[PDB]
Amino acid sequence: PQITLWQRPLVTIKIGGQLKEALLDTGADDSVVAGIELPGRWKPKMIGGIGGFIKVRQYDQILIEICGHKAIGTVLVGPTPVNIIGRNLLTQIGCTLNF
Amino acid sequence: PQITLWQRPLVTIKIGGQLKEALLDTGADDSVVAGIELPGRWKPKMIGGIGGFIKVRQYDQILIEICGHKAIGTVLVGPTPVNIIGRNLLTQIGCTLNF
Ligand SMILES: CC(C)[C@H](NC(=O)[C@H](Cc1ccccc1)C[C@H](O)[C@H](Cc1ccccc1)NC(=O)OC(C)(C)C)c1ncc[nH]1
Repeated sequence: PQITLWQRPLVTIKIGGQLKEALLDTGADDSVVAGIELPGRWKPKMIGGIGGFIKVRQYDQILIEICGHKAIGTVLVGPTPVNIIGRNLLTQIGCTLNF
Repeated sequence: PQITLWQRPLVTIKIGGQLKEALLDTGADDSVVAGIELPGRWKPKMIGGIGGFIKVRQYDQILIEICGHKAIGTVLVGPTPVNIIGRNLLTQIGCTLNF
């Protein structure tokens, strides 16, 4: 759908059987979700934002349903304030920026 | 323009005479630019992403030109890693998220 940006572009995601709300974030290369039990292995990764870096866990091949659209990609789990759906998932659901 | 998100959505800005590139960011409420000299007065405000809060200087009524589209809003000047054009400016240039 066409999302206007007057309010925060929050969407509902279904990941690992858990229902959560997440931000459609064009300034995020990677998607980082906090507080979800995700099974399997992980590699260390450190991602940077404004104010610095945080250490998260890189989980691969995780299925995500972002507003009823299916995608499989990389999900970082760790200390974020808000759940971020970054470009690595936004491309799969065919999300574009228009103006 | 229609921007696909396979590459970072970097766009040209003309702010207070200085030319710079800035990332169109749906996940940013505010706009923050690094390195520019800006006219006038400012209040303190601290803003925070993942990682932490940082101290920025907020100047209101700044004329910024985002890819030939002119807009006036609050620009925060502080040590950011990349320049961010947040939703407060994205709404004025008519930016919408589509899928
Ligand atoms: C992995 C994501 C988290 C990260 N992106 C961000 O942090 C981007 C900007 C950025 C890109 C590249 C380098 C530095 C900063 C900012 C995010 O959109 C964050 C998401 C967020 C919102 C609210 C609370 C906490 C986090 N927004 C944000 O920082 O907004 C403000 C208004 C504070 C500038 C990123 N993109 C590329 C590399 N790292």
